[PDB]
Amino acid sequence: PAAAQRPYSDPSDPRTAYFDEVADALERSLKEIGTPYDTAISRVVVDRGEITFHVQREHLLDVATRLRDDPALRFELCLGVTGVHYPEDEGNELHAVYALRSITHNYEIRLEVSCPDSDPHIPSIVSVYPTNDWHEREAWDFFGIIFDGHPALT
Ligand SMILES: [Co+2]
Repeated sequence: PAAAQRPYSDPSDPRTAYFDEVADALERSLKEIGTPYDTAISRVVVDRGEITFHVQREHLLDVATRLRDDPALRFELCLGVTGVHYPEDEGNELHAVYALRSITHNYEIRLEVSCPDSDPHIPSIVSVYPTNDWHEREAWDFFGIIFDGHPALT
């Protein structure tokens, strides 16, 4: 899907109300720890009332940490990663989709990290969200995405 254009929030779809605010807050958190938003997030997509931040694997662990700990984000719930494979998407054929939810601020977003079949590694985020352990494990079983740092790999 094509890159969403600002504003991500749309008046006629309440479901998107907080998208621009969440996006801003995420840019701010990463600047604060010395990471340009554009270097960490490659693309934002808005489809059927859901926002997806396409995150670079290199920076997934930091983004996740910032999403959980920053008071302006506070995503406590990690619904569980899901794998998706695109044979025609050369160099980025293995994707992982993470639905996250913030009860505090009443937000919902998705992260989406990809990696090539030639180097199928995405960092585990069990350190941040323990719940994600089995989901990463299942993503590995079916797709072959190696979740570096996963408890089972020590
Ligand atoms: Co493949």
